[PDB]
Amino acid sequence: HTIFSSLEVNGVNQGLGEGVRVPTYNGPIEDVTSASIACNGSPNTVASTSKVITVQAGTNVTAIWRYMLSTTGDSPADVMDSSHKGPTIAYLKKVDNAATASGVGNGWFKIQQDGMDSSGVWGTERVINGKGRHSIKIPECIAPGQYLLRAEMIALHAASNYPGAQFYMECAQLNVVGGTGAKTPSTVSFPGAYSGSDPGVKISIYWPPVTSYTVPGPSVFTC
Ligand SMILES: *[C@@H]1O[C@H](CO)[C@@H](O[C@@H]2O[C@H](CO)[C@@H](O)[C@H](O)[C@H]2NC(C)=O)[C@H](O)[C@H]1NC(C)=O
Ligand SMILES: [Cu+2]
Repeated sequence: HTIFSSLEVNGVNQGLGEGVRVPTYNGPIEDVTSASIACNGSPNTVASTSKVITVQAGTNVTAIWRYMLSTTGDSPADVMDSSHKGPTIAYLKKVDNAATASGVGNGWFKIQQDGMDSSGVWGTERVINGKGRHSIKIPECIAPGQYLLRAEMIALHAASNYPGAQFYMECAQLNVVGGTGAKTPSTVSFPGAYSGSDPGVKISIYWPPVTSYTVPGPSVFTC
């Protein structure tokens, strides 16, 4: 249970819910086929925002994850429970209007992923125990204009069977400036990318203990 409530650019945070469609409840979407898998949604309620953050291509943004919108601290308990072990992912979608685009369907291409490392530490354990910071790279070769950043952190403490995995995600509104458009990513669709039978969704992380993890979705897009 957590929420990506605020995003940081030029080293400064843009504010709670400013440029980020946030849910009022920190509940996960468990039906990968449901339209809410893209940018959250029913049975949760997501608020709208009319702020499009101006980011210059090539630079990092950092998604701040928080146990609740009213959360004020940054301790491991203020981000998410320690049991919520799993990967952390980020996508981008080219839209005409980041302030109103739904974000459901084709157009998503992966840009960051942090699953299990050689030591066996999950990406969530670093966001939780790293003050909720989820650093993400904005490529330089994509085209400039409006975009939708979909940060995500999945928990697998009960994904032994499907339904079981817990998908937490919130989408941010961006305006990429300076992109050289020197490459066109091969995009996927949300819903459609994840499947209940994928090795990353359906998985028993304790019986037996896992050592290699397969982050769902496509490969990372690199210029
Ligand atoms: C910008 O974001 C990228 C990822 O989008 C960060 O790169 C990761 O950094 C961690 C921490 O050292 C490494 O463990 C990963 O291997 C890196 N992945 C990639 C693909 O580079 C990068 O550190 C961020 N930089 C800033 C300044 O925020
Ligand atoms: Cu939870």
